[PDB]
Amino acid sequence: MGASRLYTLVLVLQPQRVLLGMKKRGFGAGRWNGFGGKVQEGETIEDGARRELQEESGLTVDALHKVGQIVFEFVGEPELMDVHVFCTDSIQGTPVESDEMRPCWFQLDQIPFKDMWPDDSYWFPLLLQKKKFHGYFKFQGQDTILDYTLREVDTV
Ligand SMILES: CCOC(=O)c1ccnc2[nH]ccc12
Repeated sequence: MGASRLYTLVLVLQPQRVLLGMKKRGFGAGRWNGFGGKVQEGETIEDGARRELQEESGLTVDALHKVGQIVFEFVGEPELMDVHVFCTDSIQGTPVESDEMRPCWFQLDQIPFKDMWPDDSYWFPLLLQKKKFHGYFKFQGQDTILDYTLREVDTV
C-alpha cells in the first residue's frame, strides 16, 4: 500500500553464463547487478528497460521477456520501489563500460552473491530455473532484510 515508483532490471542470461555490471556510482555502488533504473515520463516500462541497457552497457536486443516483479520498502523512505525484472538471450553487440557500469560475464556456478544485493540470493535461482515470480523485501539500510515474501506466478 502507498505510492510506488517504477524501475526496470535486465538480466542477459545465456545457456552457460550471465552478464552483470559493477555499479560505479549512486544507489547500490560497489555491488554487481543487472542493468536498469527509473522509468521516465513518456516511455513504456519495456522502452525504459531497453534505454537503460543501452546507456549502461551499449547493448540492444531483439526481445525482452517478463520474468518477475519485486517491491522494495526501505525503512524511513516514503516511496516504495516497484521493480519489473526482464531477461533476454538475444543481444546485439559487445558489452562496453559506461559512467555507471563495468560489465563482466559470470559462469552460472560462479555468480558473486557475496558482492550483490542480499535479496538476489533468494530470487536469482527462480530466474535460473525459468520460473516467473513476485517478491517483496523490507530493508533497514542497504544490508539488512527485515521481512520478505516470495512466490511463483502464472502472470507477471
Ligand atoms: C533497478 C533498481 O533496483 C534496485 O533498486 C535494487 C534494490 C535492492 N535490491 C536489488 N536487487 C537487484 C536490484 C535491486
